[PDB]
Amino acid sequence: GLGTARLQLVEFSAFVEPRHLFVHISQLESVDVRQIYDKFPEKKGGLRELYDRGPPHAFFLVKFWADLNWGFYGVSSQYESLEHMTLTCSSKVCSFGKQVVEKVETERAQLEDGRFVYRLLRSPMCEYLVNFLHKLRQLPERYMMNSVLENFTILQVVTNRDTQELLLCTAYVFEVSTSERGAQHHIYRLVR
Ligand SMILES: CCCCCCCCCCCCCC(=O)O
Repeated sequence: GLGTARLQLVEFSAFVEPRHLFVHISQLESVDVRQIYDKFPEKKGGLRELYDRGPPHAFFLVKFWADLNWGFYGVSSQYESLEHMTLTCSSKVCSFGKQVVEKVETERAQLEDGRFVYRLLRSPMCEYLVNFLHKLRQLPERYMMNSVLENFTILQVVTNRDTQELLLCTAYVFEVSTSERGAQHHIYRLVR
């Protein structure tokens, strides 16, 4: 699914524990990266610029329909591969196409059941987002939450620390769901 031969996403979740899950991927249609250029900055570490440098098959889009219907605020991600690597993981939160947060983290492979796992677990969600979410959930209507969320996106770049090569670049876009329907996601490939 979300993956190359070199690196695959296995789980991604953002949550609040008193455990509520805003989003959750547990583990394909195309989309033209040009469609979403204005949703991320034009600067260095910009989506157009990244996609230029390649490689094209490393770039994905997740659309999330999140659950704001509910503390410790955390982000748990887990990747896997067959090669032993050290990862640089860069998450950039963007608001109206401006980068407002960059979080840079590192994770060395751990051997388990004959593959290498990379566990970035219960990382504390930055306070920009915790505050943002507290506000967002005050809103009286879903359609108002989606309006606000049309201007909010996240870009995650995962690179081989030692070689500097891109392994994965994921663009995330957001709406809210009803609690009836629950959290949902749709993974796409980015093409050009
Ligand atoms: C609108 C619902 C958004 C909730 C999900 C959060 C998105 C994933 C977290 C991005 C990476 C963490 C960034 C950081 O807090 O430093």
